[PDB]
Amino acid sequence: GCCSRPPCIANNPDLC
Repeated sequence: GCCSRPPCIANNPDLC
């Protein structure tokens, strides 16, 4: 998925 916000702020491909 794609998170512009936490907790996807870490080194996770979901951080788009």
